[PDB]
Amino acid sequence: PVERILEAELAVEPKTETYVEANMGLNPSSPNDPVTNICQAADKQLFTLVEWAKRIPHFSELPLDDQVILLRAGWNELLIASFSHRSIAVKDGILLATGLHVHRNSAHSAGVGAIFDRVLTELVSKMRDMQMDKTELGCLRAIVLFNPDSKGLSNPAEVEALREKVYASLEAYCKHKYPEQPGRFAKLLLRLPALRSIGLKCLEHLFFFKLIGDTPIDTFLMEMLEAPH
Amino acid sequence: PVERILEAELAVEPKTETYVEANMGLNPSSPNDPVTNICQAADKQLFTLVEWAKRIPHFSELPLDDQVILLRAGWNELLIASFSHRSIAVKDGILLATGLHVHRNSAHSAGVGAIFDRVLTELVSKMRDMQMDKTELGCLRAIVLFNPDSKGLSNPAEVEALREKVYASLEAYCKHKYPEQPGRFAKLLLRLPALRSIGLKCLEHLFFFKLIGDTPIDTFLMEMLEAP
Amino acid sequence: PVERILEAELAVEPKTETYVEANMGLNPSSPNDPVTNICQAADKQLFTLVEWAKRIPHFSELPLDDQVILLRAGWNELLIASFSHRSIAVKDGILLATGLHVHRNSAHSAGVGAIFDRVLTELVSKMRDMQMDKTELGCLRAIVLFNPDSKGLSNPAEVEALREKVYASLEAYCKHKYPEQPGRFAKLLLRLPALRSIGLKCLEHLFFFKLIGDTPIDTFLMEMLE
Amino acid sequence: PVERILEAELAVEPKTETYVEANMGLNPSSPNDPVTNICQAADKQLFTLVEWAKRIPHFSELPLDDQVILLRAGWNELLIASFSHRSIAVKDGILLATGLHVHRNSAHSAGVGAIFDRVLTELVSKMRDMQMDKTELGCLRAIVLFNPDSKGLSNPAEVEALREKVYASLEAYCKHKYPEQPGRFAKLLLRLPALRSIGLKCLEHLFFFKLIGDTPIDTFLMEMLEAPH
Repeated sequence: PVERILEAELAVEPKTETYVEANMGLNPSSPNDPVTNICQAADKQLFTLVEWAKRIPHFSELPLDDQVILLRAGWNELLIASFSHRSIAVKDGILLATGLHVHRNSAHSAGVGAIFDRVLTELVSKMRDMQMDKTELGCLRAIVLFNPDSKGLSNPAEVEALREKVYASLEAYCKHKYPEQPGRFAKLLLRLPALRSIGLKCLEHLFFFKLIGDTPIDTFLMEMLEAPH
Repeated sequence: PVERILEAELAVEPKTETYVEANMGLNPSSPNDPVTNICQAADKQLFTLVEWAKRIPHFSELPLDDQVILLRAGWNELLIASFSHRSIAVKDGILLATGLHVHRNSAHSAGVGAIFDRVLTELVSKMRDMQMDKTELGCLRAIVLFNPDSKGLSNPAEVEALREKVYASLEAYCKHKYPEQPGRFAKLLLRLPALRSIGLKCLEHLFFFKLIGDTPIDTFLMEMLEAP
Repeated sequence: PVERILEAELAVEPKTETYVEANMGLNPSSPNDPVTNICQAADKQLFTLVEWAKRIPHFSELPLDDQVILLRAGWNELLIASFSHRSIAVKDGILLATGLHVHRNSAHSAGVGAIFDRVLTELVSKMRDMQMDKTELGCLRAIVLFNPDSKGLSNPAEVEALREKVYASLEAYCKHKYPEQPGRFAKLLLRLPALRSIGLKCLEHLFFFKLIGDTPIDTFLMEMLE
Repeated sequence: PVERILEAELAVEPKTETYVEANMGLNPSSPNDPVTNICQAADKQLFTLVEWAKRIPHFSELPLDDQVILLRAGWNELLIASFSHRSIAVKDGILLATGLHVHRNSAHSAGVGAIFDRVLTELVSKMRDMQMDKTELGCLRAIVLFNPDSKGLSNPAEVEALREKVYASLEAYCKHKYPEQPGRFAKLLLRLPALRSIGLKCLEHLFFFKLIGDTPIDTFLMEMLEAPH
């Protein structure tokens, strides 16, 4: 339950060295080729997401096609929830997995300032105000993952049952850990609608593409444009 | 107090005649004019909605500017939650205030079939299976109304405080009305994201406008350039 | 005849009373019911667009259903081309047909300032810098009305021909009235792409609805909540 | 030189070895990991797009930033215009590499049959019936590239002037090649609105991506899920 979901969060997402461009990236790879480079980044990021989902109790016991369904259904929300929580530490933009700080101005220059500000006000500041811990973020994500509304599921009910085991545990965790905050559980769950709407706006705006591709592309462009004809 | 909110939903709880007048045709307004009809409603729904919110404990105690900003940020989801709960008594269809019925066939023909089915499977069907009652519906809508993420409001904190009062009361209501089902509170709260996304999709794809159909457009459009 | 299109332009022109009847209430308005008032305004504006198209040469000679198609296909861009040209008189906002002047920051109302800014820079500001007259505007609108790409048309070629006649007149006019601007014609035509994209944005953000509705609605709401 | 435009257009058009080889499968890359194909094909496309733009008179004499801006603002319409013109060769379809490609069925099963209809109807067919040659096409793309409305440009009027030079030459070209068609010039310019809207629709619905299908997506995820837990 709770302890295995918090271990899932901690397992794939940290290492004081990774937040300094892992696999050497900071000192390796060195941005040069456009689309392939960014496609590799996305691949790396999604995979981390999968390794995490696989550590969620019972996720792997589900039919393979359902696991795929759930992943296509919640990947964007799962991602935004992770970097939003990670960002409570700063009051500017957002911190990425590599510990890199994406400042507010970068996103307004990229043309996604409005959606970026929603992330900041509706998720980051809200998470900061209630000091949402990793156990709690982990549970919300597991809840998002087990989305029984996903289309094509061979057995929505089983997914619904997995969802309830997680939230029944989130509530027990909260009441036991923060008894002085009787409405905390509801509060955590009530950040889900915001995540839902911001999630959709990020897709229509190609938010993730710009986040990992805009720089690599500008660099390649300015490089090729000034290069010898 | 929510039976003053449930009374707010009962002080407008679609009577009897209103349903037999449209679910038959024994209503005036002569169904000859289309524009006149669809607009009579909406204005009526907007009216009921405002009276509803005014009955919500503490709503009127917020600054005026904050009240309208809350009503216009939530009118869409508030309306959707209502006709979804009301359609529980129908299969693969939706019931509006006047007893007007719209079947999923119309939605698909009009191009908004996917969203219409999300309402049926993510909202209606779910409300049906857990037998969500009117009190709980009243609390979810009030929670929706007290949206602290709303842009431009002068005091998000005050709004989220009123929001907490409502969900805390709802939780109490669930624990005592349905003690045998410990996860009912969370379940109710977990329908909210569906409501959020369905709402955005309904706005994006002009849900309501499209349900009207195109023939009523071509009709008086042909009328303007085919006068006599 | 480029004048027959310029005449249809002035007749249906936003007149005077049409602006004083709405930007006032000189028409049993004073405003009471919100949504109904908004639909009436729409109906009103839509109708004038229909009176205009009928005065455009040959439009009424096209099969009824195709006419409807062309109308549904272009109403959005026709209204925008209209208020954008009319907005040339003002300095930082868009002047509507109902006489109502909607400013920038005031319009933005934390909702649709982005596409509102596009109308100013891409359309309004451009029409001013080149000072396109009503005749040129009228022709551009006829060209937009006669859109041969409209889905469903029974006879595209015929609409295409109607379109050609119009821009052939517009080109002639331009070379005659602005002899020093060889490229004025193409410059007029190169505004249509912007018109196209803005038209689509104005549909996903209910630009019109909000533009002629947030006031009646905020009024209503304020009385109700009192 | 309107030739420097057409020459720029001809020196970038796909050969006959990329149309034949891919047609039967005489090309490398070995279709086994169709994750590389789209990225590599993307890199290739972006590369040749820049080469082409640099060959457009006066483009490089523009500010670096403005050069980047215009390319980012138009790459989309620029690509659509090329394949649409390339599709004149295929019977009621779109061309990409492998022999005669996509037809309405694929587009239909992919859920983008309607925008496919627009592409054939508003671009391909129209280009065919009036026989738009490669010189007119090059000029159209250049006009598109020199988009004065692009956001961020340091000096819009400069770009507007470069656009005027291009269309003035296109008009001269039309007058000479088709004297009997006085309205040809206007006709060519009037295809731009279609390009504009079709371009937006292709972006918003990710036309090409969907055309490839969602089975490769399910497969690539499946691969992640089957990775050593």
